[PDB]
Amino acid sequence: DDKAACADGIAAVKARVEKLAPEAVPQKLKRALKIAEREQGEGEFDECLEALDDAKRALP
Amino acid sequence: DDKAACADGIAAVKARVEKLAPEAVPQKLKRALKIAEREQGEGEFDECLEALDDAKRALP
Ligand SMILES: [La+3]
Repeated sequence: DDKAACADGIAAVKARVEKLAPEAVPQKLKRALKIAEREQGEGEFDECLEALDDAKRALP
Repeated sequence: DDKAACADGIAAVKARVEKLAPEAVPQKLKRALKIAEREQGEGEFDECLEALDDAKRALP
């Protein structure tokens, strides 16, 4: 289910970032996380999944 | 261009509604117009076009 994968995917990325130094978290990673959350909040769970890919591609 | 069609499509729907009595404009027509404008504002011009179809399907 896209809704389940979106909620789990957001959790997974946040779990990975919480292990980074807060001053080392790139701005484009935050921005992709917030776009995923926006699309989640709009019920476009497929677009949330696409923004999570950009968030993952932005992890150090 | 989806961006051009989205901006023109919003204009066309508003032009058609401005000829309705304001108390006769259905709520789901306003709601579809605002979703199209939201998606336009997000740069998702293809989704704006899809919401315009729902707006057109909601005209009396
Ligand atoms: La959206």
